[PDB]
Amino acid sequence: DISTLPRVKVDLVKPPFVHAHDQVAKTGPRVVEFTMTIEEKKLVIDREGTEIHAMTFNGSVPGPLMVVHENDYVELRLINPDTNTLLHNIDFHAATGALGGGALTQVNPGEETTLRFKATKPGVFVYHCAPEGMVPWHVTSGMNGAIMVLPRDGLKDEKGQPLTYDKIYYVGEQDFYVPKDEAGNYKKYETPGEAYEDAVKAMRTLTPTHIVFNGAVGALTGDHALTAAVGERVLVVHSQANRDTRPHLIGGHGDYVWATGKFRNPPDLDQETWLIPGGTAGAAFYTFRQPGVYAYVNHNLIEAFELGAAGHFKVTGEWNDDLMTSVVKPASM
Amino acid sequence: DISTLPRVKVDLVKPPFVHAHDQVAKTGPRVVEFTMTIEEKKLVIDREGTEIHAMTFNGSVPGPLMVVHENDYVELRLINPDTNTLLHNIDFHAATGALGGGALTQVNPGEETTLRFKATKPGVFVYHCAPEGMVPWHVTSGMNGAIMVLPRDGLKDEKGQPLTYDKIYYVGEQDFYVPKDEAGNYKKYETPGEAYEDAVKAMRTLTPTHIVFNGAVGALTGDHALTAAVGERVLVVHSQANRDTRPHLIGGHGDYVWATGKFRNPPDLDQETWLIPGGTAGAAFYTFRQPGVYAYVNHNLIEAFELGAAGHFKVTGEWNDDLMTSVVKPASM
Amino acid sequence: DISTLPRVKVDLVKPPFVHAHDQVAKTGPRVVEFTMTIEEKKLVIDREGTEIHAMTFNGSVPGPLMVVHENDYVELRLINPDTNTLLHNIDFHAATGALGGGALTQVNPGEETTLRFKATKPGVFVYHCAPEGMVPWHVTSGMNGAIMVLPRDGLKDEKGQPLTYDKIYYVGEQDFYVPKDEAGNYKKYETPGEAYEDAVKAMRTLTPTHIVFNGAVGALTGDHALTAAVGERVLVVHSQANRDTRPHLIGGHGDYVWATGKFRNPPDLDQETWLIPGGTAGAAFYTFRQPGVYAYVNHNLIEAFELGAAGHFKVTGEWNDDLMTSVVKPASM
Ligand SMILES: O=N[O-]
Ligand SMILES: O=N[O-]
Ligand SMILES: O=N[O-]
Ligand SMILES: [Cu+2]
Ligand SMILES: [Cu+2]
Ligand SMILES: [Cu+2]
Ligand SMILES: [Cu+2]
Ligand SMILES: [Cu+2]
Ligand SMILES: [Cu+2]
Repeated sequence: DISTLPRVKVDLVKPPFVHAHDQVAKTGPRVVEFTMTIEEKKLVIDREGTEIHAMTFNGSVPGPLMVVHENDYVELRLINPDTNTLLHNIDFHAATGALGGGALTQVNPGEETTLRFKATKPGVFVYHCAPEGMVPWHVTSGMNGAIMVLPRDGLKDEKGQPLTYDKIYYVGEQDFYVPKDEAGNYKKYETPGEAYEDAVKAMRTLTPTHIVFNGAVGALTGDHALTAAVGERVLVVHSQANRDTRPHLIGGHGDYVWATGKFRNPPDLDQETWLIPGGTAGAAFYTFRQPGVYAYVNHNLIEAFELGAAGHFKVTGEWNDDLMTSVVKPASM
Repeated sequence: DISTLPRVKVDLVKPPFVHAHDQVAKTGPRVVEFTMTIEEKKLVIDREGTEIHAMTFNGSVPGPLMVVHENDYVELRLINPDTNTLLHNIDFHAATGALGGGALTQVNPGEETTLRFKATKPGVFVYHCAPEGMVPWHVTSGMNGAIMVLPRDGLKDEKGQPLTYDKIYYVGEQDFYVPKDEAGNYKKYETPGEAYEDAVKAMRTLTPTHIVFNGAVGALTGDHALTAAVGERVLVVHSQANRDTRPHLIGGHGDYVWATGKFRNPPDLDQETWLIPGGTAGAAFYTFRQPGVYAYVNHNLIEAFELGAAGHFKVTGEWNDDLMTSVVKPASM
Repeated sequence: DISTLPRVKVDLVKPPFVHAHDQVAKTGPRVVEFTMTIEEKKLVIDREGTEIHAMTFNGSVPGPLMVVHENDYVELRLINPDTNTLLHNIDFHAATGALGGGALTQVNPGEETTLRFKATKPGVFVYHCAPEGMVPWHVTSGMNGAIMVLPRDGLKDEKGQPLTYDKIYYVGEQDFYVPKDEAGNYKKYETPGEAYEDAVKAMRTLTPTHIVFNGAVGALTGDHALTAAVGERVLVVHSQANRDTRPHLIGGHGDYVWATGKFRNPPDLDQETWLIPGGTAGAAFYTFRQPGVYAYVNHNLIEAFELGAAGHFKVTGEWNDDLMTSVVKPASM
């Protein structure tokens, strides 16, 4: 009887950070309450100043990472303020029935809804908006995020021993399809209805104009670089709601990787690069062994370094010359 | 001595249905006899009325699913009627030697051939036409299907316990490359030889114009939606002979998935989405838990909802409010 | 203390051949010394005579396969002769720290450097040039190879029993992006700086003009076809530093496949086709069972047979009619 269960209210945080949680469940099953407010907003996505009309959960691209345990109930209050112009909904890949919730959560501007589902399968999962007839337009406008459903006894390695992270980040990767004119310059639009046919035409090229982490070129760099210390265990959750990606930590590895995100399966070990299919979340566990700057990319390097799918880690600590050293520094002889 | 084995004649059915078979082999090894007749035919592939010259096994795109057991012999009589114009052949990814049979099955119009091979490896496998010098043109004209080679003791889970399906469907996914003029409209052609250079040019874009299930936009919808009941175990075999896909059951999961189709490997559990590489068949097992309409898609949602890679299930039964419920229906407050 | 270890000098060979090594380590850990000389050179990559300015390690596309054992130290002397025009460096996906070595190996023309790293994880791994701000341009000019790090006790199957190859080949697959004019013809350039913006524009299409094995259309065919005998065990290492591929042995299988290349994981069995993500090396083990010609392809068949990603094996020995036979040869009746 769900009314006899504890309720716990979660207050979400902006990606790539993740709201506080316990790896190992410290209670029995709970109804875990979340609220998200849909926000249609202009976003500048590149260094050139290209501005799109983003469709967001909670103001961000991606939407925030939600975290529960297996056989908790997720109860989401989804708000679509009357400041928005479009109908929206939500499909959880973690959920069972009604198109993952999309059939039950259609909210016009000025409406709200509350959906509850049981998180019966452990893993990281995509969630995304999916309004009938307009699904890829919403998703590729940034209206997607992820949910992690931890096993109640936390993560385990390929032999059944615990894997405990010290830090977790969520990297949402977004393919955008900004319409172009015949000369190649990005077009802009005065209403969503006036944009729609050209959005469809741009999507049908299957060629993104931009592929970004955390909503913009360079978002996870500089003052917003990811951080870690030597010897810290870091879980990077990575989602792509629409298109394949191939994550890679430049200078590191995925020590344990669930490339298709589902924790009942043993992880793949020692990965250089892995394939997260479009429509999937994956998760990589790494223990840092060297300080300095790392890049974290989609290893189609064009997608990374020309189209935006690249972020950085700044790692503190001592350098290990046993693991790597310059024997003879670059010089002319 | 193969002449001392039983022979069994199979009569194929049109996808997405699958001819009758036993999961667990009820006989010893057999020579399993199949006949397919090649048919070149016009097909309308979209809602707009776009008509292509399809190249088919047995009249359908995809070709029918053939089913045998491990260490049976497949004996295929391949007929190319003199009503056809082209040379064709067949390559089984399940077979060993002679380019999978393609070197031994070259049939001009008005010829036939009979190939026999031993099905030594269990799995779902692509079969496709592959005439030297014209391979992607035949494949991307729809001239491909799949063959399932069941283990003699049926399917097993990741712990070695039986998995038995109640229903099986075969979803063939086809990338088409309909040539376009400079303005973007589809071109048509008076002979295959007059089409060939423009077919090659369209293919070399690597950008399909259409990506469809069972030969056409909307083929697995309406009166041809897939069906199941709550609690039924369903195996969906999915092939893509030329290009990657990423299947997803909207509202469900792949409870057990052989993403690259080979049953000696333990399945992946609880998948949201999985990657079937171009040139591969995969298979997903699911137990339905909720009634209603599901969509089954390639989760590049552009490929799904703009280019055609989407079908539906209609599922009967009782709704489980424990698994999902609307707590507060969409309303303004 | 690394100075107390044996040093062993390796003399590399041109792909697809692989320098001599022991599967099972016949010594303790060693410092394994390699030297590579960077060569910028013109290469003709297709049958039409299309000439690009390639950027190579040791004169070849791909660069040579390096082979060590787990917990050996790789010591690479990288030479950039003053006959070259560009700055280059090297990133090993096998290494830990400093962007895989790229931060420590920046060599202008007329410089050299020596990098040492510990090969702490067993697998096949990409190595590639990666100069800050110019990474995909160098990689997609051919400046990439692979390194195999064998377990000290050699390869093992999914049950822990030895897998020993008789022969090994390295197939480097290269996506090129030759700039095109408005009419579709390839452009040429008088200096690297004059080429750069058009190289970036061509890359941003995400549509390769050519996809080749061993540096050119048809490179692994004819007098340079791969060879084997019936009953020989063959390991094919396959890399793709920038873009996904889907290898397939036409007429065979991958009996044991590490699709993402890391030997601590059990291999996938009986694969028809597998996905090697861009930025990864994979490895397939097969025992040949039939003589004759095989094709080895990227099973996007357009990429294979139109864009160049296809090679051949010539296999000697006796034909097995139990495994495959023509029962009735193609004829009219
Ligand atoms: O290894 N850096 O792509
Ligand atoms: O979850 N529907 O793409
Ligand atoms: O099976 N040949 O693509
Ligand atoms: Cu929306
Ligand atoms: Cu979805
Ligand atoms: Cu054909
Ligand atoms: Cu094939
Ligand atoms: Cu370089
Ligand atoms: Cu790299």
